Amino acid sequence: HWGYGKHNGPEHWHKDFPIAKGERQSPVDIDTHTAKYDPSLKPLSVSYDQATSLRILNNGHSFKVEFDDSQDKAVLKGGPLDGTYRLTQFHFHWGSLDGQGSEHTVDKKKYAAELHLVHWNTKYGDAGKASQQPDGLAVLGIFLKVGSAKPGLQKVVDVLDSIKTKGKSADFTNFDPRGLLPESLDYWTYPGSLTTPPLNECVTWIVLKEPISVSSEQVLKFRKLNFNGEGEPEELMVDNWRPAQPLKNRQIKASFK
Ligand SMILES: NS(=O)(=O)c1c(F)c(F)cc(F)c1N[C@H]1C=CCc2ccccc21
Ligand SMILES: [Zn+2]
Repeated sequence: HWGYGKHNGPEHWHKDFPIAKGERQSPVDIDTHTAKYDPSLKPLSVSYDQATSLRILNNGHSFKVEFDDSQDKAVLKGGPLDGTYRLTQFHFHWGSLDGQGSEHTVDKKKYAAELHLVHWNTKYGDAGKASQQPDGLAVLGIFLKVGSAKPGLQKVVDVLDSIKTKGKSADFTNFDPRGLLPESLDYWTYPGSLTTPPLNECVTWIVLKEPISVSSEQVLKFRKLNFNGEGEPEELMVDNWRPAQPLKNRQIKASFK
């Protein structure tokens, strides 16, 4: 199936998913000098007070912390968005080395990892229906650099040994995603896509300028995960990032400067 290697990684995805060569693919390099400050953008509103995490899950490509999105709870609005987008899950992409791992880049800089908080536009009723619309999803992307530990991340890291392998899940309740946010909500935004198959062109990307710091020990725990299932040869889950794709007609807008 698809994955991140030589014979099934990103340069192969187009054969099963021809939109991989589409007009609004993600991620992209954010050229900060070219991004246009847009004084009409609004502050983002990230309203995570009542978020209810349910499970954390390893799917063989990443791991994802899930939320109960059956009620008007943890919502993203404002910024570039029209309407209300409800948080459904977050996940990460990361590298084998601290010098790579992010999907987006900033003036060609790669971060050690990238957090994706995925939200769906409530006007489409479900995340699945939302994924068929060109304004269906909004992903808040946050870069991770290696330095001091992020305390709010540790509950996630400490459960990973219980989900080492593809298909494992754990009861993951009362996790507060506010502990994963940097101080500043300054951002870049552009229209793009899922970064994994099926690569749907359904995402408004909102990429925060300010990275969070995680410790070397925290990211080493991500790198102990496996892309295989239990009882299969160990494949470390590392380098699960799609490289930057052509910007094509698009303009990246800045909320700041
Ligand atoms: N970056 S991503 O393509 O993985 C992503 C998006 F860009 C997006 F807009 C919505 C998503 F749900 C996902 N990630 C999930 C895709 C399938 C299930 C799964 C399992 C674990 C981690 C993430 C995801
Ligand atoms: Zn992602």
